Amino acid sequence: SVLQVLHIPDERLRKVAKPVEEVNAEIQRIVDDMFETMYAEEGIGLAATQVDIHQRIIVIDVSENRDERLVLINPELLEKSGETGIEEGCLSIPEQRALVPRAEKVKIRALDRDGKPFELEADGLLAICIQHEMDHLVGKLFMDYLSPLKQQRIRQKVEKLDRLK
Ligand SMILES: [Co+2]
Repeated sequence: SVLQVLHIPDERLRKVAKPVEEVNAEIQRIVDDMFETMYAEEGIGLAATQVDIHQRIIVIDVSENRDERLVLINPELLEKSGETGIEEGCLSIPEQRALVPRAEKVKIRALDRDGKPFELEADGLLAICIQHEMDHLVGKLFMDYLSPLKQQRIRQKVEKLDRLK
Protein backbone atom coordinates (compact mmCIF):
# COMPACT_ATOMS: atom_id res chain seq x y z
CA SER A 1 0.00 0.00 0.00
CA VAL A 2 1.10 3.59 -0.78
CA LEU A 3 1.36 5.58 2.44
CA GLN A 4 0.96 9.29 2.94
CA VAL A 5 4.27 11.23 3.07
CA LEU A 6 4.38 14.12 5.50
CA HIS A 7 5.42 17.55 4.20
CA ILE A 8 7.01 20.45 6.03
CA PRO A 9 6.19 22.22 8.27
CA ASP A 10 4.69 19.18 10.02
CA GLU A 11 6.10 18.68 13.54
CA ARG A 12 5.86 14.92 13.23
CA LEU A 13 8.94 15.18 10.92
CA ARG A 14 10.87 16.37 13.95
CA LYS A 15 10.26 13.30 16.12
CA VAL A 16 13.14 10.98 17.12
CA ALA A 17 12.40 7.38 16.05
CA LYS A 18 12.67 4.55 18.54
CA PRO A 19 14.72 1.45 17.71
CA VAL A 20 12.78 -1.49 16.24
CA GLU A 21 12.46 -4.14 19.00
CA GLU A 22 12.13 -7.16 16.74
CA VAL A 23 12.01 -7.62 12.99
CA ASN A 24 8.73 -9.50 12.69
CA ALA A 25 5.99 -9.74 10.04
CA GLU A 26 4.59 -6.35 10.99
CA ILE A 27 7.97 -4.66 10.44
CA GLN A 28 8.32 -6.51 7.11
CA ARG A 29 4.93 -5.15 6.03
CA ILE A 30 6.06 -1.62 6.94
CA VAL A 31 9.27 -2.10 4.89
CA ASP A 32 7.25 -3.32 1.91
CA ASP A 33 4.74 -0.46 2.12
CA MET A 34 7.69 1.98 2.42
CA PHE A 35 9.24 0.66 -0.78
CA GLU A 36 5.86 0.85 -2.57
CA THR A 37 5.52 4.48 -1.39
CA MET A 38 9.10 5.43 -2.29
CA TYR A 39 8.76 4.09 -5.84
CA ALA A 40 5.25 5.61 -6.29
CA GLU A 41 6.65 9.01 -5.24
CA GLU A 42 9.71 8.53 -7.51
CA GLY A 43 12.29 8.76 -4.75
CA ILE A 44 15.48 6.95 -3.92
CA GLY A 45 15.11 6.74 -0.13
CA LEU A 46 12.44 6.96 2.54
CA ALA A 47 12.65 6.99 6.34
CA ALA A 48 9.74 5.72 8.45
CA THR A 49 9.44 9.11 10.19
CA GLN A 50 8.29 10.56 6.86
CA VAL A 51 5.24 8.30 6.81
CA ASP A 52 4.48 8.93 10.49
CA ILE A 53 5.97 5.60 11.72
CA HIS A 54 8.44 6.55 14.44
CA GLN A 55 10.75 3.60 14.34
CA ARG A 56 14.32 3.31 12.91
CA ILE A 57 13.49 1.94 9.47
CA ILE A 58 14.91 3.18 6.14
CA VAL A 59 14.38 1.87 2.63
CA ILE A 60 16.73 2.91 -0.22
CA ASP A 61 17.12 2.11 -3.89
CA VAL A 62 19.68 4.21 -5.76
CA SER A 63 20.11 1.79 -8.68
CA GLU A 64 19.64 2.69 -12.28
CA ASN A 65 17.35 -0.27 -12.88
CA ARG A 66 15.28 0.26 -9.68
CA ASP A 67 15.80 -3.29 -8.63
CA GLU A 68 18.28 -3.06 -5.71
CA ARG A 69 16.40 -2.88 -2.42
CA LEU A 70 18.46 -1.81 0.59
CA VAL A 71 16.83 -1.98 4.04
CA LEU A 72 18.37 -0.32 7.09
CA ILE A 73 16.70 -1.20 10.37
CA ASN A 74 18.35 0.27 13.49
CA PRO A 75 21.31 1.63 11.54
CA GLU A 76 24.47 2.74 13.25
CA LEU A 77 27.25 4.83 11.80
CA LEU A 78 30.61 3.14 12.38
CA GLU A 79 33.01 5.33 10.37
CA LYS A 80 32.95 8.27 7.97
CA SER A 81 35.44 10.26 5.98
CA GLY A 82 35.78 13.11 3.55
CA GLU A 83 33.31 15.75 2.51
CA THR A 84 31.06 16.21 -0.47
CA GLY A 85 27.67 17.57 -1.44
CA ILE A 86 25.02 17.51 -4.17
CA GLU A 87 21.78 19.44 -4.49
CA GLU A 88 19.52 17.19 -2.49
CA GLY A 89 15.80 16.92 -2.67
CA CYS A 90 13.42 15.28 -0.20
CA LEU A 91 9.93 13.76 -0.55
CA SER A 92 8.94 15.79 2.52
CA ILE A 93 10.13 19.15 0.97
CA PRO A 94 8.52 18.85 -2.49
CA GLU A 95 10.25 20.48 -5.48
CA GLN A 96 12.99 22.15 -3.44
CA ARG A 97 16.66 21.29 -3.69
CA ALA A 98 19.81 22.56 -2.08
CA LEU A 99 23.49 21.62 -1.69
CA VAL A 100 24.24 20.29 1.78
CA PRO A 101 27.59 19.16 3.33
CA ARG A 102 27.88 15.37 3.79
CA ALA A 103 30.63 12.88 4.48
CA GLU A 104 31.96 11.39 1.26
CA LYS A 105 32.21 7.81 2.61
CA VAL A 106 30.45 6.01 5.38
CA LYS A 107 30.43 2.61 6.98
CA ILE A 108 27.26 1.51 8.70
CA ARG A 109 25.80 -1.56 10.40
CA ALA A 110 22.07 -2.35 10.43
CA LEU A 111 19.50 -5.11 10.23
CA ASP A 112 18.02 -6.20 6.91
CA ARG A 113 14.42 -7.18 6.14
CA ASP A 114 15.05 -10.68 7.62
CA GLY A 115 16.45 -9.18 10.82
CA LYS A 116 20.01 -10.19 9.82
CA PRO A 117 22.87 -7.85 10.86
CA PHE A 118 25.09 -6.63 8.03
CA GLU A 119 27.76 -4.00 7.42
CA LEU A 120 27.95 -1.71 4.41
CA GLU A 121 30.63 0.65 3.16
CA ALA A 122 29.27 3.31 0.82
CA ASP A 123 30.54 6.24 -1.20
CA GLY A 124 29.09 8.55 -3.83
CA LEU A 125 25.35 8.90 -4.03
CA LEU A 126 24.63 5.96 -1.77
CA ALA A 127 26.65 7.48 1.05
CA ILE A 128 24.77 10.77 0.72
CA CYS A 129 21.39 9.03 0.69
CA ILE A 130 22.18 6.97 3.80
CA GLN A 131 23.13 10.16 5.67
CA HIS A 132 19.95 11.95 4.52
CA GLU A 133 17.75 9.09 5.64
CA MET A 134 19.50 8.58 8.95
CA ASP A 135 19.02 12.30 9.63
CA HIS A 136 15.24 11.87 9.16
CA LEU A 137 15.20 9.26 11.99
CA VAL A 138 16.49 11.86 14.45
CA GLY A 139 14.11 14.56 13.22
CA LYS A 140 16.64 16.35 11.02
CA LEU A 141 15.90 17.63 7.51
CA PHE A 142 18.36 18.75 4.84
CA MET A 143 17.15 22.32 5.14
CA ASP A 144 18.56 22.37 8.67
CA TYR A 145 22.08 22.77 7.20
CA LEU A 146 20.98 25.98 5.33
CA SER A 147 20.79 29.53 6.54
CA PRO A 148 17.73 30.55 8.53
CA LEU A 149 16.63 32.76 5.63
CA LYS A 150 16.80 29.88 3.18
CA GLN A 151 14.84 27.64 5.56
CA GLN A 152 12.13 30.32 5.71
CA ARG A 153 11.99 30.56 1.93
CA ILE A 154 11.84 26.81 1.45
CA ARG A 155 9.01 26.45 3.95
CA GLN A 156 7.07 29.26 2.27
CA LYS A 157 7.50 27.65 -1.14
CA VAL A 158 6.28 24.26 0.05
CA GLU A 159 3.24 25.74 1.84
CA LYS A 160 2.37 27.54 -1.38
CA LEU A 161 2.64 24.34 -3.46
CA ASP A 162 0.40 22.48 -1.03
CA ARG A 163 -2.17 25.33 -0.88
CA LEU A 164 -2.54 25.14 -4.65
CA LYS A 165 -3.03 21.42 -4.01
CO1 LIG B 1 14.13 13.24 2.78
